[PDB]
Amino acid sequence: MHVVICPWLAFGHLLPCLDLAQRLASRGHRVSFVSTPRNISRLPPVRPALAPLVAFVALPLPRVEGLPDGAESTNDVPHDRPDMVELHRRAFDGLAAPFSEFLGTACADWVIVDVFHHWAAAAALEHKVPCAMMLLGSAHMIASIADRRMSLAERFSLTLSRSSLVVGRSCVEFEPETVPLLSTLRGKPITFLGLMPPLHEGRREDGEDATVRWLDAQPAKSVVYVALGSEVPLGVEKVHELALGLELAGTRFLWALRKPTGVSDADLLPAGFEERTRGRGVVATRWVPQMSILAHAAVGAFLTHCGWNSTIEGLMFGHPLIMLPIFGDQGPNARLIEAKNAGLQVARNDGDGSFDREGVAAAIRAVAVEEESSKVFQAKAKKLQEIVADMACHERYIDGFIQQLRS
Ligand SMILES: C=C1C[C@@]23CC[C@H]4[C@@](C)(CCC[C@@]4(C)C(=O)O[C@@H]4O[C@H](CO)[C@@H](O)[C@H](O)[C@H]4O)[C@@H]2CC[C@]1(O[C@@H]1O[C@H](CO[C@@H]2O[C@H](CO)[C@@H](O)[C@H](O)[C@H]2O)[C@@H](O)[C@H](O)[C@H]1O[C@@H]1O[C@H](CO)[C@@H](O)[C@H](O)[C@H]1O)C3
Ligand SMILES: O=c1ccn([C@@H]2O[C@H](COP(=O)(O)OP(=O)(O)O)[C@@H](O)[C@H]2O)c(=O)[nH]1
Repeated sequence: MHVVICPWLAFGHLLPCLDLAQRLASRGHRVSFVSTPRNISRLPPVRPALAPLVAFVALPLPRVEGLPDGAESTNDVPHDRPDMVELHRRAFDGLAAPFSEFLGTACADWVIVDVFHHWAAAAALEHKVPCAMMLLGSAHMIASIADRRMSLAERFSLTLSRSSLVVGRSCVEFEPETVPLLSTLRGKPITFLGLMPPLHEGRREDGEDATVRWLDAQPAKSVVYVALGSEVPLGVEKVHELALGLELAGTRFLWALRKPTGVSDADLLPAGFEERTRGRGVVATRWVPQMSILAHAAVGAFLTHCGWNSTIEGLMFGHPLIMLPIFGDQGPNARLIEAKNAGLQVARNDGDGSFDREGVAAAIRAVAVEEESSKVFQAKAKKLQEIVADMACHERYIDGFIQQLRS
């Protein structure tokens, strides 16, 4: 088959879509990976053996006054500048005509579109190509969308209405409580393509990255890795509470931190924090090799925002989770793993959802420091790792997904 894949302009979408493209090409399918040029330029390289089977189709983002040239992804357009989020949405929707032109002559068997691709779904209908909508999260999250407790909701609803199939990233082995209960979303069949845990070969990072050389100098399971994915906002006041919570709990840490918009370098972290913690902690204000870090012997707990990629990556390497969900599917993901006893959420105010250094330190202590509770979280995370890291199981689910596309 020729499968056209259209990821949302966000690294939590681009990365698993690139892995799915290579899983399809590995089984002898042709893939057109449709995105914007700077986003494509920032992706890990395709395996040389698959080079002719994964075609990158670069559609330039239209120019929108006030949207920087090159600001193509949610990693570039900050959530703390909602006016720019809106300009990026307008630019994204401007891809409609170039995409429809491409699809007309593509000889596509399937279009697989992401959560806001209402125009790509419209093009699939126009060109009589079946359309699958990606909702590459947990079964628990898909259940939440079915029973929740243009606007974003309208963009999603319209994309779903024009699709024939909804694609989740889980399996009955991981969510036996939920997967058997799900049949349809807006009357469209739900299919699960497994957890699709990533591969080092697919995420080609540097094993000589400064963060990995620092981890090399720390003893086994001694380091709390801290990362909140590629896009969620965390304002400077919240950065300081997270910093001081890490300091007070006293563990070694490696922290991949994105800067809030318009915050000075001198203001980013608490006064003297970097000096006081220099001996036990590293803050990297750049993209880090997360797969190399989570695969590293020095990492024990993972302080995660519970993005679905990070949840799967943490558990595939048997890390218990210290969970700080920010938006979207992160709350449901955090509650799902808490219910599996493999991590604990940082306390949040029942009112404004705020956290402080005491809540951060208490969660770190419970998961990573206190002998008895940390031992149990570690054992429970290892039980989940048995399911998450079963690569043969998740490859069988990809085969099943391809059979669904045929049927
Ligand atoms: C009904 C809904 C289900 C929902 C679940 C999460 C989901 C959706 C966003 C669809 C795409 C996948 C996914 C997993 C996601 O987070 O992707 C993720 O979506 C992100 C964008 O959110 C992307 O960037 C990521 O790449 C992507 O993975 C999905 C659709 C909209 C959602 O609800 C809407 O959440 C907005 C959040 O905004 C977000 O709020 C954040 C603060 O919390 C801001 O930082 C952020 O800029 C803003 O977009 C909020 O501002 C609106 O008020 C609210 O809509 C209102 O909901 C009410 C209750 O259901 C209704 O009664 C109202 O009629 C309805 O208008 C949220
Ligand atoms: O410094 C970073 C930050 C993130 N990631 C990767 O970016 C993805 C983040 O996706 P997730 O669903 O966890 O969160 P999102 O960014 O969508 O909020 C994961 O595959 C991470 O491995 C990375 O490699 N380095």
